[PDB]
Amino acid sequence: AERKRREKRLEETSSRLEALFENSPDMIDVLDADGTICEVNQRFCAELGYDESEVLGRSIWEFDLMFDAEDVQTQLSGFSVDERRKFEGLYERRDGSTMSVEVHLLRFNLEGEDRFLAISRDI
Amino acid sequence: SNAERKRREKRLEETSSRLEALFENSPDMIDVLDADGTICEVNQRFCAELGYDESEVLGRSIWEFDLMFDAEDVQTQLSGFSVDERRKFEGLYERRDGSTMSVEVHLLRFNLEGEDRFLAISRDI
Ligand SMILES: O=Cc1c[nH]c2ccccc12
Ligand SMILES: O=Cc1c[nH]c2ccccc12
Ligand SMILES: [Mg+2]
Ligand SMILES: [Mg+2]
Repeated sequence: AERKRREKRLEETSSRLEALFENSPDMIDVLDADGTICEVNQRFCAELGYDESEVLGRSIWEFDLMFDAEDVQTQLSGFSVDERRKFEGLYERRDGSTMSVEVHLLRFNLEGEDRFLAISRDI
Repeated sequence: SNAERKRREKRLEETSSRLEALFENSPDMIDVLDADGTICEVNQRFCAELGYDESEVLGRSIWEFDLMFDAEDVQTQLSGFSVDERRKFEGLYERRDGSTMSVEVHLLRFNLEGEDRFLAISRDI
């Protein structure tokens, strides 16, 4: 009974947090220090017309026409832990159309790891 | 196997913990409202940016914090949303210390674990 209780409440908590992330009205992605996409919400995928399998594990410069690989390296490297910055990006959708966004980017520590949390909003 | 079960529970726990941290660490403020404008949940960013403890915010109405909307303005705003509708609009939060913060709110009406809720992401402008 204690086991099943713990499991059931853990599911309920997780489910609510998952809905809050996936349904956020803004696009959300998480990067490692290499610019690799570690996580993305469904809002990010839907706005760009990609399946999450076409986004996770890929590099963020593949999606932002305003930044190449070096540009992204330079951007990420300058952040202090807990620093936030806002800047313009230009995402390329799966169909080749584009989306002008303002990205609000945070360097933070996630599960012991150096990560970046990006919230993108259509301009 | 008990050992296999424990590994499954651990994976579920880590996932929940990860999603928790994404919510709390969001660089933008997050609040969840019911259809009456009552604040049901807030992330740490919301509390920190406005200078309030969570206990000073939960259960209050959003018009108590946004200087650009009275109770009637909030009621009218929320009642116009269809389920899954999103809108962006300007607000002006009043911090605990009386300073103000101009924001653009991106607001969503959606079904959250069976409940009629609004999810608001506020960006400092
Ligand atoms: O993380 C999302 C993102 C979109 N454009 C850039 C550019 C540089 C770093 C991160 C990002
Ligand atoms: O939910 C946050 C928020 C801030 N200003 C307003 C105004 C009307 C509805 C919701 C909100
Ligand atoms: Mg995912
Ligand atoms: Mg009015």
